[PDB]
Amino acid sequence: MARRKRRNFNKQATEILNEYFYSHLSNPYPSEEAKEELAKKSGITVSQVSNWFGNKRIRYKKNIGKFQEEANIYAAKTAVTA
DNA sequence: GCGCATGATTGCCC
DNA sequence: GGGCAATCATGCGC
Repeated sequence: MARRKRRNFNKQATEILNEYFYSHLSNPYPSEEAKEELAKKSGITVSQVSNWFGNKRIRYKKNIGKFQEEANIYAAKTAVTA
């Protein structure tokens, strides 16, 4: 296993969490039902979501314009699965 | 054969 | 307290 790096949020959680993340940027933290739906949808646990999300904003500040266009990309696909 | 891609561990933060 | 914030090992691939 080792210390850490990824392993947790699989490719499923990432696609899911980001899409929703780009909706609460100004609030880089899910909600009770959010961490529930997310964690259910993704395959993680509530607390992990708040963990994942927090990191998304950070990485954002690194390549702003990269996340902007993405934000629109993933945004339009928010009506997918629930 | 070492490193390049990605989040997790850790601490700060005004 | 919650959220934000680098820095690194971990993975997987180059």
